[PDB]
Amino acid sequence: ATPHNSAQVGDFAETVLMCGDPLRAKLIAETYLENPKLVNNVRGIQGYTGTYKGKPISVMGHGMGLPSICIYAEELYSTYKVKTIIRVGTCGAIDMDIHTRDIVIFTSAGTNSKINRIRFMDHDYPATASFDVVCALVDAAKELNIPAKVGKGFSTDLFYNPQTELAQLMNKFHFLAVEMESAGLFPIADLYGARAGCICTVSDHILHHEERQNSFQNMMKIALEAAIKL
Amino acid sequence: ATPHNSAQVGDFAETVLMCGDPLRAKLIAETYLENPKLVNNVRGIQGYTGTYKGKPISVMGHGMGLPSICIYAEELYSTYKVKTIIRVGTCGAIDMDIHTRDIVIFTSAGTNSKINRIRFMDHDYPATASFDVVCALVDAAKELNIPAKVGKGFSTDLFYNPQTELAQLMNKFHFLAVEMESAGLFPIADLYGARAGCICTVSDHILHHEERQNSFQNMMKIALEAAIKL
Amino acid sequence: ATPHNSAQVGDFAETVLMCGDPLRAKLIAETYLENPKLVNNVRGIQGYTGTYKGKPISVMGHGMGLPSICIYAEELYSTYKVKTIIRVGTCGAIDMDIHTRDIVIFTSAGTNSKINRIRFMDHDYPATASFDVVCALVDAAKELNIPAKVGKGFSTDLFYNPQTELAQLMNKFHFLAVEMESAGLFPIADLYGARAGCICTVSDHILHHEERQNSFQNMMKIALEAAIKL
Amino acid sequence: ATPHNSAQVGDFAETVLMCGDPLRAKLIAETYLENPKLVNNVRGIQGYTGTYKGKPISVMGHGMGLPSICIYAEELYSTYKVKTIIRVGTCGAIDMDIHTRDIVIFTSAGTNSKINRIRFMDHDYPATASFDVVCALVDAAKELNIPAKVGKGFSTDLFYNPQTELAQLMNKFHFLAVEMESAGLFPIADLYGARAGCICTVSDHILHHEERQNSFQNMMKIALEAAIKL
Amino acid sequence: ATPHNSAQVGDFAETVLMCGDPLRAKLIAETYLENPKLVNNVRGIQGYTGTYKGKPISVMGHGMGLPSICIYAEELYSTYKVKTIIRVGTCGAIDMDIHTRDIVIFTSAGTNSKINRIRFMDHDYPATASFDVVCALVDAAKELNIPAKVGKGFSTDLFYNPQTELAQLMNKFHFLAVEMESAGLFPIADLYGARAGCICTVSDHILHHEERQNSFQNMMKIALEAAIKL
Amino acid sequence: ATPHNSAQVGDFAETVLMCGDPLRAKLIAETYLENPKLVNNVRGIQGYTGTYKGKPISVMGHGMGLPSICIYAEELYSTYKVKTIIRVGTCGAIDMDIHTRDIVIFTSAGTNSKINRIRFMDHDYPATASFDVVCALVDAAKELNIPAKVGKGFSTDLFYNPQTELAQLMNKFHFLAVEMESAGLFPIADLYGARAGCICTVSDHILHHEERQNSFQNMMKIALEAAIKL
Ligand SMILES: O=c1[nH]cnc2c1ncn2[C@@H]1O[C@H](CO)[C@@H](O)[C@H]1O
Ligand SMILES: O=c1[nH]cnc2c1ncn2[C@@H]1O[C@H](CO)[C@@H](O)[C@H]1O
Ligand SMILES: O=c1[nH]cnc2c1ncn2[C@@H]1O[C@H](CO)[C@@H](O)[C@H]1O
Ligand SMILES: O=c1[nH]cnc2c1ncn2[C@@H]1O[C@H](CO)[C@@H](O)[C@H]1O
Ligand SMILES: O=c1[nH]cnc2c1ncn2[C@@H]1O[C@H](CO)[C@@H](O)[C@H]1O
Ligand SMILES: O=c1[nH]cnc2c1ncn2[C@@H]1O[C@H](CO)[C@@H](O)[C@H]1O
Repeated sequence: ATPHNSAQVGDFAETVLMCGDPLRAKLIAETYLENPKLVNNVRGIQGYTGTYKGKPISVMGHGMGLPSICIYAEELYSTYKVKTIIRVGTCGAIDMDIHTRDIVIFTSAGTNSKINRIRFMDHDYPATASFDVVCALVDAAKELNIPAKVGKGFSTDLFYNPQTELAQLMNKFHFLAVEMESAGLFPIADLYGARAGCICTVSDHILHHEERQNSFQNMMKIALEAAIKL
Repeated sequence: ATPHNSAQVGDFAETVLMCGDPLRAKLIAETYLENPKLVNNVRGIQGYTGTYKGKPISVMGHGMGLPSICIYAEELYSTYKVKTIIRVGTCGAIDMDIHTRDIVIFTSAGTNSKINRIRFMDHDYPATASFDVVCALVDAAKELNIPAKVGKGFSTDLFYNPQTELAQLMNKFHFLAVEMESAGLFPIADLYGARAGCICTVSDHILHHEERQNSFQNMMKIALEAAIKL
Repeated sequence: ATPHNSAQVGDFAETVLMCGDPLRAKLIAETYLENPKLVNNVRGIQGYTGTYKGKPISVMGHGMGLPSICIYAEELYSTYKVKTIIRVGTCGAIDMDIHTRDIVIFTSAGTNSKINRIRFMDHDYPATASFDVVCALVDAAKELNIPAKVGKGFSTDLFYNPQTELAQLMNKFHFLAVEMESAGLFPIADLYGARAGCICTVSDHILHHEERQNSFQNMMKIALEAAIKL
Repeated sequence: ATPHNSAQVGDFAETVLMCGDPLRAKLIAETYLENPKLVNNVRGIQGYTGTYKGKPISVMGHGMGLPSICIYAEELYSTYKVKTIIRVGTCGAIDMDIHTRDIVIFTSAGTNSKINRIRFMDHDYPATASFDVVCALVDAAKELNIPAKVGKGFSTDLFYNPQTELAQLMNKFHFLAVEMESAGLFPIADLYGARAGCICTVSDHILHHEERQNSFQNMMKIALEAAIKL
Repeated sequence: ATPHNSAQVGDFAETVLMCGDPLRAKLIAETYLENPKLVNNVRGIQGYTGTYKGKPISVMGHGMGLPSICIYAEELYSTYKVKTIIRVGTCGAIDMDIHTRDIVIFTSAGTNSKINRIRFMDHDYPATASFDVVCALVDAAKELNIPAKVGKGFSTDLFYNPQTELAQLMNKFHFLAVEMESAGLFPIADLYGARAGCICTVSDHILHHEERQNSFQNMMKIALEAAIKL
Repeated sequence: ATPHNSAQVGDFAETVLMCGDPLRAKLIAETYLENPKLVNNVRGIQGYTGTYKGKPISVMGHGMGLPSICIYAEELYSTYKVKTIIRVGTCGAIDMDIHTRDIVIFTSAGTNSKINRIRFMDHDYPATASFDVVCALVDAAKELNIPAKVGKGFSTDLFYNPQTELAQLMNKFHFLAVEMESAGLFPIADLYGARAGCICTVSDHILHHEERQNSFQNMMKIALEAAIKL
């Protein structure tokens, strides 16, 4: 159907969970989905579709970086008529009050990428998670009674950031953590009148290096339950 | 105490409602507050402090534009130890599905200003409303059962915008409305570990010109009730 | 007539003096004008019209910041057919040779705002005061024999500037003082084929904190006399 | 060893061929390498090491987009002491004289990404392929007598580019094709005093949609032979 | 003494007239100066020093473009202790009310160059002509009773400008003419606490192609007389 | 024919050597060309045309800075139908491994100028030397067996660069040397489907100040021989 997806319209559920690691997407499909069927493996992206509590749901990788997830997200909303994309993954803690293993729900994401400036006439576009998705994630967290931090994330184009002062600047402004996709995903959902959200588990702290399964499984529960609520 | 505020630490409540029009702030103080006392009138800004349902609450103008509200907000959090600032005002509808008189609660705000780039090492800072404030405003709206749209706002530096194509671009990305302060306010609250939010009543539509009291009074109810919840 | 002015075409003189503080504009009208009539008080802006030495002259506030004065200036030239706007106000000294209470006449103004880049295809627009106005102000100063410094001003978007190194940079380039409107005003006058100028009294020094009436009254004399010459 | 590579120093040859598609990297290892051993499969990246004509050589995926290849390239030069990285892949023709199936050797690559501006004090960094690698690729092409076009490439952050006019602009300046990694790879090699190059096979034309194996196999021959020459 | 000047401190007068064409500088020295002595001809720049009405005065070329004049101006103020530099040359009319042969005195100059952003922390630096020099030029013009237009100039980096819409934009904002040095010269004078100005004769109109000696000779009279007044 | 060239179509050879110093261009014409005829001296640019080993070849100055060479290069390709321009000149060493008197052949050039961003929709244009010219220069160097370094150059707009940290940054990225024209020349050749290259002799080192004829004569041999090969 597309240069990066061999599936056809209807193969994907209207709600899709995505993570950078394709092997993690495969694990998620085998671990949490019932009757998961591989619907797309172009570039080994591991796109699956099955059901959770009877409802259709797909999971697929999106690679690392805004350019990568921008390709997959745009194709899913445009061609496969997907309605909701929830990003599930790992991130690096920034704020001194955030620690490894904490679960973070992004309200929005800042970025050092030029993509949003390109689509927004060189102005400041606030990559904001869909309010419905943020709410579904927070309610899911409250119902499961799993502690989760809600706030700003930062999508970097440079995992190995040359600008070492940025880290402290983000701590002063209280950005919760860093990942590499949210800022790209959110605006695309807006353009297609669709929805997007993101929830991550802190795998380490960037201002000081600091069981990882429990945290990840708890994050998956929140995302899966929230997907149902949506 | 400051170049723009004659009041002293303690004269302002920890929660302050602000609007551009100083006369509107005076009206609000006389209409909704009990025992409102003028605590600051430097530059005729009309800063008052009284009580709503027994709780301390201040109201004051903030002028028009990011530079203006940036001065007032920073002084309130820094010098007067204010904790929460809720922006109450009017705005211009952008999205074709938004109409005059609708009430909009901003999740975040984009901008064509350079202020956030200056404070964020020339990167994209997502001016995001504090999640607690957004929630308090939405719950207040739900409890009062007053229809309100939640989404992106845009803080322009140019009321009379030379870039006429921006309007349609914002409609495609579904920005709800335009005002001139939010994008400046939100990051300042972050820096001071405090909170900020914004709720506005659409006074007109920019893509086509289209009782205004009811809408405004309903907005005030939401802001006042939300202030109590915070 | 406009969203920020209730007056009608003809209520304003062709020459208007403006200052940020609306109460200062009211004081000026009561102190220096004869038969001052309030012609606009939307948002408590205090717009008056009277006569000085028999000639029609209006005074009104313009709020703080480029966005604010940009709204008022554009409406005055476009709708009220105003020809000359002279900004009268206070400013913060930058240059080490400039001291508190000195009077400064701006030849032009730099800025950290993005407004001029937006209107000038992202290039460098030199916000320049109208040569006629600069001359009228300098001649008025020479005739009244009141010492005044002539040179570059800087219109900041951030009263509380995070970039602390900018201050010394401006001292090296000899910017005289800092305010928050000139850079926005000047280009608008150009666009409407009209005129604009600015004169300020230093209220303090930003590189080191350092009767204020005499200085202000002397500045008013220069502006008023220059208004007549124009 | 690294967050994206489980291999240890010495597992990778000093020369590594990389392509976006991990499955293509696996195919390449099984098709052109002798005794290929999987040395890294974190995130299913398919990193292999074997020999070509007796010489050690590794092949691995790098995902799509500058951020992705930037992570892998930096780790390979820094941690695994790799000396040469040759990017092998597909691209979209821009120039009207370039057609589908043509083989292109990049001298350099332009980009709409902000990464190089971030590492080069906001100036223009010319992402240039290492002259030794360009020469090795061209000589390999000449020796194998396989027609190949040499010139500028463009690394986009947006596969689906909103700026539709850019395509014709690039045709006027004669950019040969578009991909999504080169501009990021080249500067990293420079920083580590190492080498990088890129060769691609045109899979389609962006200005007009237009056996694909022969072209790909011919490209692999050029890259493999050039790797030996280096 | 410098990489571009063989003269020594004292060989240049404190006031120097400069034009792009070195042959024009030689002509000027032979035509208007008494006892002109060649003090610098590195790169055939034709730097001379003589006297006008008994006062020491030097004339020299400065090449075309901001980078070129930036080298010469900085060396003159820094090494040769020059105090005043008056740029004398030709320019292309922009404003519809300006015609070929008109004489223009620049109050300031805009630019599409990045030089001033580099020296001014990426903000808007208003390249402003020294008020003393502007005044001396205007008074000289008034005393000689030679009509001259005073206003904004534009220093382009592109004689052949790809951005064809800029011309009309500058007409709307009333830029008088275009040249290629002023915007670079003015800030340098500021940095050295020295002075600079510019006066040009329109050689053609860019919005429509339209004796040239009289105009040039009249311009020289104004510059020479103004040099004496300074 | 043009505002900067009095010659007519056909007066210039299809291959032109250019250097900043017009006197150097005259020397080159008298020293290496047979029957050199002055074909253009507007602004004393010293444009000559003669023959080298029987083949037509022109030499002319281009002033200092991108704006200057941009004027001359564009006119030569557009009006005089020139096909190849080889820049011959001096430069300042950056890389610690490069020393005074070394000969450098630019593969490409970075810049702090805004010119390429203006012509390339504000993106990163890689000012790349034509591969044919780079090859001709390197082969000429190999045949004459004259040691020459091949790599990145940097075209600065500021000979006297305020950003003192840039020098070390360029050393880390291994830019070979600094000049002031290449980045402007290369893109123009691309636009006209023509060719351009650059070769320079290091006259000094910018990170530490460090017979100059031999080096220059060797550079001329390489350029002249390469011109024949093209
Ligand atoms: O600290 C981090 N910086 C950037 N990305 C991170 C970080 N931690 C986890 N990720 C996530 O995993 C990949 C990078 O390894 C990216 O896809 C990002 O989403
Ligand atoms: O359409 C609009 N554009 C910009 N600001 C608006 C608009 N409508 C209401 N406001 C609000 O009132 C002032 C401008 O008149 C600004 O303070 C803004 O917050
Ligand atoms: O130091 C200063 N920085 C910025 N603005 C100043 C300063 N001093 C006086 N003003 C003027 O008063 C308001 C700010 O308080 C602004 O309106 C500005 O014009
Ligand atoms: O036309 C194209 N635009 C961008 N990238 C392309 C194109 N053709 C091939 N690729 C390559 O494959 C991925 C995108 O599908 C990117 O990794 C890019 O390198
Ligand atoms: O129309 C013009 N655009 C740019 N520069 C001009 C123009 N007219 C005269 N000059 C002047 O002469 C050189 C360019 O030929 C530049 O030095 C500029 O100062
Ligand atoms: O170190 C240098 N920086 C900039 N340009 C240089 C340098 N060395 C030689 N040139 C060359 O000569 C002129 C500057 O004097 C410029 O034309 C440049 O090409």
